[PDB]
Amino acid sequence: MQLIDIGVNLTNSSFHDQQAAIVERALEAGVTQMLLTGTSLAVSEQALELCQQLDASGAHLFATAGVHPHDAKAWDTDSERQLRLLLSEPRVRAVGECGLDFNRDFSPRPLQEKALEAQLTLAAQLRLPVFLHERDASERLLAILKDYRDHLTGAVVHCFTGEREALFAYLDLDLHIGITGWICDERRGTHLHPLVGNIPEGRLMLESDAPYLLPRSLRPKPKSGRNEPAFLPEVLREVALHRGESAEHTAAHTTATARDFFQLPAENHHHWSHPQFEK
Ligand SMILES: [Zn+2]
Repeated sequence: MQLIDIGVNLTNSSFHDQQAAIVERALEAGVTQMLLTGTSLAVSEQALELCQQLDASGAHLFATAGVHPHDAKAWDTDSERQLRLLLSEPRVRAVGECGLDFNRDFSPRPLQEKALEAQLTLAAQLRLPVFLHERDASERLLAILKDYRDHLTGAVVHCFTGEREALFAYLDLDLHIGITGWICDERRGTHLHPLVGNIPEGRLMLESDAPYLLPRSLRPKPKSGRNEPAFLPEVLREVALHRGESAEHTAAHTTATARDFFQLPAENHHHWSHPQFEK
């Protein structure tokens, strides 16, 4: 039962340089490949450097490069050029995380749109798929994508949390959908239960978004409250259940989808990497 975690924020400070153990626990749990998410030029560089530092063969760790809407305001005159270079690294497999977040509004909206469009333009010219974030902005995101979609090899709406109409609109644009532990959240994720089954096989992928979105049904829960990619099987369990399919079958098809979407290569216990009650 191999799984692929399409979005790990493995450079996060909150991991306090314990990425090696985190990766070891993931592999041991059968999460055999992971996409390390870039959220700014600096964090995209660090994500790539982590792939290089931890995984010399290029079998397990890959990166995305992009600028997140929270950080769109840092998009500047040298951004396009630096990102184009980073994207041409072979371990870098997608453009993103990029998109729109009108809930937080941590960058002005026009600056968000500007950064998004420049990244979609790069994705189109470089023939790389897009890793999208959207929150309270489905209407703007759909309008923007309309002019790009025909020119993209593909795009995923990562960590989809919205309602039926938004889902079907994304599906109608032929977008992939990524599902996280938000689905295990009894307070805000139950509305996904009737929806996950509408995502065709071949368009559904899974992701932890670690350290965020620790599945609320997990046990034992880490005292830190940090999510990690080894907890992805709890997401698989819940997604399989509401799709009415075996865990083995959901695992198989999401993994095949992710391999294709990111162009990943085919397949082929330690005590130090399982500290108990870690800070
Ligand atoms: Zn996101």
